[PDB]
Amino acid sequence: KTISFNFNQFHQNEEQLKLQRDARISSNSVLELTKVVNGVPTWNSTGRALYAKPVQVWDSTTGNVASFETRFSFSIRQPFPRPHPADGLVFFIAPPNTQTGEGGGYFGIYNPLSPYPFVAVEFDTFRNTWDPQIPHIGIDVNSVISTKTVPFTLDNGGIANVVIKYDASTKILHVVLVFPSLGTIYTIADIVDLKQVLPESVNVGFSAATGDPSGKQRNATETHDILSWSFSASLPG
Amino acid sequence: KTISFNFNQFHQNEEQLKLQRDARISSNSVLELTKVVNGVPTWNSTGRALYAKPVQVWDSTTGNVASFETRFSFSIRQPFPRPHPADGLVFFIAPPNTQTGEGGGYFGIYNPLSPYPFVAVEFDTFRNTWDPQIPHIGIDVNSVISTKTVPFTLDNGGIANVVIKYDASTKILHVVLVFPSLGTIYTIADIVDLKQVLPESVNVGFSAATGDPSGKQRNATETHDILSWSFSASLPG
Ligand SMILES: *[C@@H]1O[C@H](CO)[C@@H](O[C@@H]2O[C@H](CO)[C@@H](O)[C@H](O)[C@H]2NC(C)=O)[C@H](O[C@@H]2O[C@@H](C)[C@@H](O)[C@@H](O)[C@@H]2O)[C@H]1NC(C)=O
Ligand SMILES: *[C@@H]1O[C@H](CO)[C@@H](O[C@@H]2O[C@H](CO)[C@@H](O)[C@H](O)[C@H]2NC(C)=O)[C@H](O[C@@H]2O[C@@H](C)[C@@H](O)[C@@H](O)[C@@H]2O)[C@H]1NC(C)=O
Ligand SMILES: *[C@@H]1O[C@H](CO)[C@@H](O)[C@H](O[C@@H]2O[C@@H](C)[C@@H](O)[C@@H](O)[C@@H]2O)[C@H]1NC(C)=O
Ligand SMILES: *[C@@H]1O[C@H](CO)[C@@H](O)[C@H](O[C@@H]2O[C@@H](C)[C@@H](O)[C@@H](O)[C@@H]2O)[C@H]1NC(C)=O
Ligand SMILES: OC[C@H]1O[C@H](OC[C@H]2O[C@@H](O)[C@H](O)[C@@H](O)[C@@H]2O)[C@H](O)[C@@H](O)[C@H]1O
Ligand SMILES: OC[C@H]1O[C@H](OC[C@H]2O[C@@H](O)[C@H](O)[C@@H](O)[C@@H]2O)[C@H](O)[C@@H](O)[C@H]1O
Ligand SMILES: [Ca+2]
Ligand SMILES: [Ca+2]
Ligand SMILES: [Mn+2]
Ligand SMILES: [Mn+2]
Repeated sequence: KTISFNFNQFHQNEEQLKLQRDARISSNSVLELTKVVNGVPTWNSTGRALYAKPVQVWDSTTGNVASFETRFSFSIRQPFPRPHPADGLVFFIAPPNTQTGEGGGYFGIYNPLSPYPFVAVEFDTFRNTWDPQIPHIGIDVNSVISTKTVPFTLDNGGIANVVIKYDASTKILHVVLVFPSLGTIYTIADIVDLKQVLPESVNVGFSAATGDPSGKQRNATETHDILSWSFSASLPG
Repeated sequence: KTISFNFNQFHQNEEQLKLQRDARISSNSVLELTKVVNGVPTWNSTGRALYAKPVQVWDSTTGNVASFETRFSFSIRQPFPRPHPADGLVFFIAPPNTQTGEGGGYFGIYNPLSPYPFVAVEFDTFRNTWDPQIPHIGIDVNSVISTKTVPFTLDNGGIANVVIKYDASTKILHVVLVFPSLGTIYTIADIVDLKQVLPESVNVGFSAATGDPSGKQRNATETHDILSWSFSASLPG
């Protein structure tokens, strides 16, 4: 029961996507998760983008869980080096029809006053009390406190290619981050049992957030643009 | 406990390498695993390169197994498209002081008359009776019949960047293959328990092989050059 799709660019007001909060599609077709005005990224911003149709990751009847592969390119430009950019972006899987969560270090996927389960791969740029040095790739399950973490050096404003893959048979979720201009490769993997954390049908998308006002630092910001995206899932049941 | 090494290029008569059979270091500093004469790759060739000192992947005392990361660049040039190039190169871990094994589809690591255990990541270019379509990346444990396999399109004579990583905690062995000139990314991962297949101390290196004479095809050949190599392992024990 293979479901797939592929965006090589985002057309003005896509009918296939659900934009939430600050998330919007620029004129030259890039998906801007967080707010940016007159070419400058703003603080206190939060946006999500979900694929309109829900996907089935597992079937209670057969018991089978799906295997999927997703690839996307993103770009994070950090105009203000000091004191520290924030907060990063995540690719995530959550239950259908959920609301944007807390911003800042929560990327907009975690909501303390009404937590919903989720699996996410984060590209963290700000170091919270629970974070290892940044920037880092992290694998998150129901929490923003990563199970596994790996550090990476960002290519400011450059392009990044990400490949996230999940094998239902081995339950291995491996992610690859490549910065073509620098020729650097970062890899990370962990075991995650989707069947054990998520409902049969879920939503897949991105979420990002800039510096929280409580930090009292307007320079705590950056862009979180998604250039293209393809997803593919195969449920044998 | 940490051991590591890096090779930005290879020197003629490198003291920390162990060249075996056809393996030799070219003047312009590349490591040629298989024979190549007058700029042309020969058939019936087999060569290996091992890191001189042995590495400890696990400690029987504490029971701890090591985590390691290795990165290398290689290049495979296929001068003769038809009838078929052969056979490929592999990165491998084996017991200390082993002799080159059978050539051809065995890459020089498997010896039917005296099989020794080994873990290897293969870059297979010839399709044997036990192979899926080629070329393909495969994860091998004690056998040349891969546990997991993924197909990839080679960049003839181009450069390839490989990243192999192993987490002792999850027992996940993930490999990434990137062809910078084409911008393609191939990923594969599987669970391997080193402690269960290998001795406490091992040797790490490369091995490659060109077409076997029994195939009666001199065009069954290609180059197997390693351009650079870095290795790092950690044993909390
Ligand atoms: C917020 O980012 C601004 C641009 O990155 C910083 O301003 C720049 O600061 C440089 C030295 O830090 C200075 O040479 C530049 O001329 C100046 N450029 C701009 C766009 O004003 C700013 O730095 C601090 O605050 C500003 C207002 C100045 O007073 C600087 O001297 C300060 O270092 C950054 N502010 C923060 C939150 O640190
Ligand atoms: C082994 O590789 C050789 C070099 O690529 C092949 O020769 C080339 O074959 C082409 C077609 O296969 C032909 O257009 C080229 O002119 C030729 N190049 C030269 C001068 O060597 C060789 O091909 C065999 O020999 C040629 C003359 C034809 O009879 C082909 O049909 C033959 O396959 C390759 N031999 C094998 C075993 O495939
Ligand atoms: C962060 O964004 C929210 C939503 O756009 C704004 O309401 C915040 O503005 C501040 O709070 C509101 C209620 C209002 O009092 C306004 O004047 C405040 O500036 C904004 N936070 C900040 C501090 O910019
Ligand atoms: C393949 O290479 C090995 C070692 O490099 C040779 O020993 C093989 O055999 C030798 O060459 C053949 C032609 C024959 O003369 C034999 O007596 C030699 O031992 C070689 N095989 C081939 C076909 O080249
Ligand atoms: O300013 C950006 C930052 O603000 C929030 O947290 C501020 C943070 O400041 C640090 O210096 C302190 O150590 C820490 O305790 C405070 O929480 C926000 O949580 C963070 O994600 C980011 O927006
Ligand atoms: O030609 C190079 C090739 O030689 C051996 O395999 C030959 C192969 O020929 C096929 O036609 C048959 O179907 C198969 O049974 C034979 O094995 C060698 O084993 C292989 O790795 C490669 O070098
Ligand atoms: Ca953070
Ligand atoms: Ca083969
Ligand atoms: Mn984090
Ligand atoms: Mn194979």
